[PDB]
Amino acid sequence: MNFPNSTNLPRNPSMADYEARIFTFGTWIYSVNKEQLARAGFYALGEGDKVKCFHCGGGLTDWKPSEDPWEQHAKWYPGCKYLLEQKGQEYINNIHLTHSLEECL
Ligand SMILES: C[C@@H]1CN(CC(=O)N2CC(C)(C)c3ncc(Cc4ccc(F)cc4)cc32)[C@@H](CN2CCOC[C@H]2C)C[NH2+]1
Ligand code: NA
Ligand SMILES: [Zn+2]
Repeated sequence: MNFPNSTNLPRNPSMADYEARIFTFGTWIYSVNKEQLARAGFYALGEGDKVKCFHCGGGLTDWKPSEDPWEQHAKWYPGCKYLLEQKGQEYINNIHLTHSLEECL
């Protein structure tokens, strides 16, 4: 187990570009859209639907069609500086509140 990168510097600069990320997927059979994933800073590992964020290093799996890449990114890797850059702290807050509230019900 590795800690999430919370610095302003990407953990995997090889995957810093959208096109670089998109190449990793190949033919992608999974319920969640590869371009959507690549935009949320994810690249494929080639092991089921395992993705890793290029910046935080944060890893996700088992994508249900209801699950959103940016939402999941914020859920599991709230300290990601890439996430904060693209989405903003107001978005991130909303998502946390929504998830933390989802539990109540
Ligand atoms: C998209 C969504 C993700 N979600 C959480 C998830 O995928 N997380 C949460 C956690 C941070 C605990 C975690 N740690 C390891 C892996 C594995 C991994 C993947 C990529 C990789 F590069 C290296 C390792 C995944 C993972 C799914 C539900 N998860 C499925 C897994 O078991 C925990 C459960 C709650 C539902 N779908
Ligand atoms: Na592939
Ligand atoms: Zn990240």
